[PDB]
Parts: sequence; structure tokens; C-alpha cells
Amino acid sequence: GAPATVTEQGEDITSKKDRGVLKIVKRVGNGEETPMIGDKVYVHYKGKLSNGKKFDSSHDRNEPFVFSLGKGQVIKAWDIGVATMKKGEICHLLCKPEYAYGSAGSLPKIPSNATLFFEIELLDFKGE
Amino acid sequence: GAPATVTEQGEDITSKKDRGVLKIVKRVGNGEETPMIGDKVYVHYKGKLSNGKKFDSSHDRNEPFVFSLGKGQVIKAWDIGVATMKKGEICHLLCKPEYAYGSAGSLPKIPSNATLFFEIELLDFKGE
Ligand SMILES: CC[C@H]1CN([C@@H](C)C(=O)O)C(=O)[C@@H]2CCC[C@H]1N2S(=O)(=O)c1cc(Cl)cc(Cl)c1
Ligand SMILES: CC[C@H]1CN([C@@H](C)C(=O)O)C(=O)[C@@H]2CCC[C@H]1N2S(=O)(=O)c1cc(Cl)cc(Cl)c1
Repeated sequence: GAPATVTEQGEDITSKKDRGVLKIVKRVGNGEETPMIGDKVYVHYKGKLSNGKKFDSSHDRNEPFVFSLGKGQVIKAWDIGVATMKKGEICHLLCKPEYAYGSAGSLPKIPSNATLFFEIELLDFKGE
Repeated sequence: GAPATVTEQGEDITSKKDRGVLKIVKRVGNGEETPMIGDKVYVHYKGKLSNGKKFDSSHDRNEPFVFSLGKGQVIKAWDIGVATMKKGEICHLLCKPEYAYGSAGSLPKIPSNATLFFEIELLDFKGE
């Protein structure tokens, strides 16, 4: 499925080149610029575990998820992955546990040592 | 009704004591602990405008709402108010626009300078 395709075909976008964050662009954005660290970024996302099941989606709530990029306020895979995106882009990210919730997880809905898959759309970004 | 009761009897839980976030506990919860900064909190909620209009409910879409406390990834009134809640608690919050969507609003759903009312149930929270 979509997670496996990212496993197979995805660019390693980690600075460790440790394969901890893998990416496929699914829709090229109209934007020319990525967001900077500290920008307020507006995204829609869908998240799945390795067994393929949805664990979360901003679409379900019909309002974007907004965070400050590159501040450590989301999992490391998101700070790395969203920083690579242009306005309007949709990507698939695969996030190894070391770039997500690690050995502890976040029960109930993230197991220990879980690899996470996201479909992320960058809607907009604004300066701090 | 409920919004009037919180106006009259709600505690001002803001540090500035500006009546920006007023709270009444409607159903007492279980255990004495409250969530820490960064904890994932799981809630159900019902939200209304000052004219009585229901603007959103997590029950309507049968989807508990999950957020990370104290990161500014929800409106300020929620970071302040939910931090005071115990597991199983239901509270009523009344939120001045300075602690919600401000002069901009989130149009048309949330008008400019809107005071918001919530009934919030804290289902669970998970530490890290
Ligand atoms: C809950 C939303 C958020 C959780 N966080 C931060 C804010 C956190 O764990 O503190 C995350 O980094 C990632 C990516 C941004 C959206 C959400 N997650 S998430 O992996 O989809 C997620 C993680 C958990 Cl533990 C629960 C849910 Cl419902 C969703
Ligand atoms: C929709 C869920 C969420 C919206 N947000 C954030 C995430 C936002 O507007 O960016 C909120 O802070 C508050 C409090 C947490 C639950 C939701 N609201 S809300 O005031 O009910 C709300 C606000 C708007 Cl603009 C739309 C909807 Cl559908 C619901």
C-alpha cells in the first residue's frame, strides 16, 4: 500500500542519512519556497501505522493542523519533512520510531517502536 | 442557561485575571492529577457562539479530539482550561476572543472578536 511504496521508492531526507525519514512527492506544489524554521505552517494530514490502519486525520475535523516549524514541537520526522515541502505540495512520509515516538510509543494509539506513515499537504505558511 | 452560569459563577483561571477564560466544573472527574505540558489529551467537546449557534461538536463526527497540551496547537483558552482538568471531568469554559480567535476570527465559522463557549469532557490523557 502507500506505506510500502514509500519504503521502496522514498528519498532519505535525513541530514544523518540514516533512512529515518523517507519521502515521496505525490503532488508538486505551485510554491517556489519552503517554510523557514519558526514559520507557522498549516497542513492537512492522514496518519497510518505499519498494519495500514488510520490513527489520525485532520480531514476528519475539517480544519488544518498548525504548528511552528523546526521548534521540536512535533515529532522530528515532521520538523524534517515539512521543511522540505512547497505550498500546495502533497507528500508521503515514512517515519522510523527514532524520528517519531521511539521505544515508549504513545498508547493507546502509537505502539512501542512504531514506524508511522503520513500523507501531508502543505496548505500555507506565515512568518512568526 | 449554561453560558450565563459560567459568566456569573465561573472562576477566572487566567493569570492576568482579565476574565478571558472562565471555568465551572460540571461533573467531577477521578484521580487528582492533571495533564503536563506536552501530554496527549483525549477529549469530547461541544462549542457555541455568543448568539447561541453551535459551531462544532466532536460527537457529531464520532471522533474524540486529541491534542498536545500547552504547545499553542489549540486556542489559548484550551491550553489554559484543559490543563486544569482531571480524567472524567466535564467543565464549561467561556473564552474571550484574546484567548480564542481574536479580531481575525476563523471566517465565517468563528466571527471576528467572538467569545466562545465549550462543554469539554476530558476522556483520558497520556504522559511521556
Ligand atoms: C495529537 C496531534 C499531533 C501529535 N504530535 C505532537 C504535537 C505530540 O505528540 O506532542 C505529533 O508530532 C504528530 C504529528 C503532528 C500531528 C499529531 N501527531 S500524530 O503522530 O499524528 C499523533 C500522535 C498521537 Cl500520540 C496521537 C494522535 Cl491522534 C496523532
Ligand atoms: C476543529 C478542531 C479545533 C480547532 N482549533 C484549532 C486546532 C484551530 O482552529 O487551528 C481549536 O483550537 C479549537 C479548540 C480545539 C477543538 C477545535 N477548536 S474549535 O474552537 O472547536 C473550532 C474552531 C474552528 Cl475555526 C472550526 C471548528 Cl470546526 C472548531
